[PDB]
Amino acid sequence: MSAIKPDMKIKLRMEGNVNGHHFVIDGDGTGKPFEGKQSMDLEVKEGGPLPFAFDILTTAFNRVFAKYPDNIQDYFKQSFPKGYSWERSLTFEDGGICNARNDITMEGDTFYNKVRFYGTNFPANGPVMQKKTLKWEPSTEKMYVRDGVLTGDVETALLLEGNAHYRCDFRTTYKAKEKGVKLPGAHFVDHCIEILSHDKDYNKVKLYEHAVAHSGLP
Repeated sequence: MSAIKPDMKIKLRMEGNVNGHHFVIDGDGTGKPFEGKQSMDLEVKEGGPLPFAFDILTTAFNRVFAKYPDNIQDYFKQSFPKGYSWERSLTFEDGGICNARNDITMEGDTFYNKVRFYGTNFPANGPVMQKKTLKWEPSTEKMYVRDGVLTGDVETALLLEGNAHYRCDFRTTYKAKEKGVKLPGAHFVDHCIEILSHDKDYNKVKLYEHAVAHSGLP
């Protein structure tokens, strides 16, 4: 039936640079692709303690972990075993900009993730470089096709200390490695990403995400 098992492993390395600060971060986790649920342990291996809010990274740490109903084409599960890639722009309300990419493959029971994350133009006094973020709010990703490429848009925000939000707009493009994987119709994916636990300087983080695809109806 499926290259994708009900329980899968996740292995990840991210390398990147934010405002000139270099880092390498590993991840090891598990998830339930058909339930839309994943968790992982992250550990900063180089560049810790990170001089910027860990939260900006967390959506870069795989839409295979989204619960798809039968009446929406599941591009991500159909991309396996060969896998798929994504590229994402993040634009923050104070001029901070990030570009991230993940190349996702599958070896047996495990998704492998080659993640890159680059950010620049964050103000030194802003909540990212001052580490004032608390969490991402739950969000809805709008999926559609633009110029033949599956595209997801998110308009979201980070909650900050002090009853304030910090707006970010995401655009992600998604591409199957196999030629011929059919594009889906437009739809939504509801997301909620959470840091479940952390150590003092976020050198160790446990991250969870729940995602469900839907058409806007009950």
